[PDB]
Amino acid sequence: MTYKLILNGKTRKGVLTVEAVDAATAEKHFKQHANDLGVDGEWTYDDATKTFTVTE
Ligand SMILES: [Cl-]
Ligand SMILES: [Cl-]
Ligand SMILES: [Zn+2]
Ligand SMILES: [Zn+2]
Repeated sequence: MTYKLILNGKTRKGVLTVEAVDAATAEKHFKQHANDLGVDGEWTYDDATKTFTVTE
């Protein structure tokens, strides 16, 4: 499935997507991105849109 990431960092914002066999695979992918970009925050998921948000 294709999953989305909304970046709501204090300094750094965007929307990334990733196709992954399951949500856990996509989400580990997306956490790696927030980590490497220097965005650390609270995470929440919206099942109906397959969209994670990270809010710093
Ligand atoms: Cl797919
Ligand atoms: Cl990506
Ligand atoms: Zn897929
Ligand atoms: Zn990626």
